Amino acid sequence: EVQLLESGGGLVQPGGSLRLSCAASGFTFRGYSMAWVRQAPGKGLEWVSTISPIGTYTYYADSVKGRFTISRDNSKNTLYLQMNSLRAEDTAVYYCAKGSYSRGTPFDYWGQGTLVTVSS
Amino acid sequence: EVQLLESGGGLVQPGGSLRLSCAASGFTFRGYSMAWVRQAPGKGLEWVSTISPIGTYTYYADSVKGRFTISRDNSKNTLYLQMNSLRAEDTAVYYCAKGSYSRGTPFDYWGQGTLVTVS
Repeated sequence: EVQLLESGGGLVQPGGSLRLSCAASGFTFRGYSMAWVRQAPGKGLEWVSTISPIGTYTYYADSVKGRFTISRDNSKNTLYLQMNSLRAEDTAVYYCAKGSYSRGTPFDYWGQGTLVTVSS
Repeated sequence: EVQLLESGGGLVQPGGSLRLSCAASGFTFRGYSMAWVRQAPGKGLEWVSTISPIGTYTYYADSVKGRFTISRDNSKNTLYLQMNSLRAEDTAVYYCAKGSYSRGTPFDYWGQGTLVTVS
């Protein structure tokens, strides 16, 4: 019943822009921190950004500061990642992540992934 | 250098049992928590269970607590998931995932997945 539905990936040249979206079902956004993580080809998962439940606080990996913006719309149950000044090294599958209050993990649900290709 | 390979998936009758395993390479296995996550048809990834480095602590999603048991054998770099009383809701690709101590990533690698269908 819990679902995180991603969209927005695509193919761009360096300097391009994309907006990822993550629509949620089966829980209400307001209660939870949300995050974006990404897996670059042949690498391990890397954290991108986290946003607090009401959006008061946002956090960014050093590699995306000033270029990416996380935001959320709690009445829409949707999480966003605005990606500007895209770099080849941003090429990755991007996942949204639902914050959790369980002691077994700080995030207990992830989207299905959307591919971001920055090339040429 | 991290690599994870799940085994044991298959077709299971409703109410049946199945044991999955996960073999790991490229890291000191006993140094990390490990987890199972699963992807049902049409959905994203759902956290299933976590086990601590030596197995002292285990944690479960509410919908599998009790009928699932996570365990590990650190000398063989292997993680296990015993699944009992399986139901249609459990149909999914099951992945094992390596824990991480890095900011914002509780897990940093996960495996190829093994498919379990309950019907």
